[PDB]
Amino acid sequence: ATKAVCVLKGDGPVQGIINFEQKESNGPVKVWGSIKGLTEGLHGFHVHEFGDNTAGATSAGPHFNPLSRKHGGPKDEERHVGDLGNVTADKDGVADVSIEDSVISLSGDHCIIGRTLVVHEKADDLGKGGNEESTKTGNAGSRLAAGVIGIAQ
Amino acid sequence: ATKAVCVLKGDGPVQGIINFEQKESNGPVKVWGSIKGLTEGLHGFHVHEFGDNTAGATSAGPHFNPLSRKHGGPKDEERHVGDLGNVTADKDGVADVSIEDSVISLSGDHCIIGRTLVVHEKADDLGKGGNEESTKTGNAGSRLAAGVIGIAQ
Ligand SMILES: [Zn+2]
Ligand SMILES: [Zn+2]
Repeated sequence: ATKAVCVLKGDGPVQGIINFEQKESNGPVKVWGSIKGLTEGLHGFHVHEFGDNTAGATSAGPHFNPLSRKHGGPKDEERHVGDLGNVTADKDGVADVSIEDSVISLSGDHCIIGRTLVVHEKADDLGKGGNEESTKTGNAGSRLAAGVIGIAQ
Repeated sequence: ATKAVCVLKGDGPVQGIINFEQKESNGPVKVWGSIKGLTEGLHGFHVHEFGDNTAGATSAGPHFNPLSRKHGGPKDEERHVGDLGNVTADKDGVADVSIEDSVISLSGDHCIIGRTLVVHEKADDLGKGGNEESTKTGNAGSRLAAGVIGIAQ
C-alpha cells in the first residue's frame, strides 16, 4: 500500500492533518483526518497543481487538472483531478474528513504527492454556480489552510 | 524542465527557500536558494525519506536511502541518495546554497519530490567520524528546519 500525509496550515486558526492511503496502484485512494478552526458548514477541498508554498497557499496555482477539464464535484465526469468537493465542519468548527476517490492517485499520471491540498473559506459550488469562476474554482473563496502532500511511512 | 521547491521552517530561527531544477531526467539536479537564521559554519543538509511533517522534522524518518547504503558525502559512491553534504552559513547566518548532484532526481526511483529536506544543527562528518552514528546520520545533530519538497511551475 502507498501512504501519504498533509499538514494543513495557514495565517488564521484553521489547521489539520489529512492522511491518504491507496492499497493498489489501480485502486481508490482513501483520504481521512481532521481540520479544526473552521466556520460551521461546507468548505472547498482541493488538490492544487503545485507544491509551492513560497507565497503561502497562493503559489499552489490552480486545481490539479492534467486532463484539461472544467471544474466540478468529485462524483462528476467533468471534473479536475483535484476536485474533492466539500468537507463539512460541525458546530465546534471541526471537519472530520472521510472520502474515497478513484480519480486521484498516489502514483503515476494522476499522482498528487508533491502537490498542495487546500481547504477554502466557503462552499465549492461543484461547477453549478453559473459564472466563469464556477468552472475554474467553484467559488470557494480564499485559501484558509494548505500543505504539501508528502510520502508517509 | 522539471522543477521543485521547498520552504524550510522549524521551531527556531532557521528559514529558507530551496529550489531544485533538473533539465533532463538522466541528468544532474541543481539545488539552490537562501537559508537564514543559521549559526556561522557548516550544517548537514539531507533529504529524508518521508514527507511527514506531523511531528516537525522528527517525523521525516531517516535519510532517503533506497539502495540500503551507509551514510557518506555527496562525492562518495557509498552514500545515501539523500546525502547532500554540508551547506555553509556566513557570518550573518546566511547559507547561499548552490549544489549540483547526480544521485538525487526529480523523477524515477531516486525521486525526492514528496520527501523532506532537512538542515541540521552542525557539520555532517560525511561518514568519517569512526562511530556507528557517523555511518547513519553523519553526527549532524538536531534537525533545525525542514520542509516537504513540492512540484514547482
Ligand atoms: Zn476544480
Ligand atoms: Zn545519510
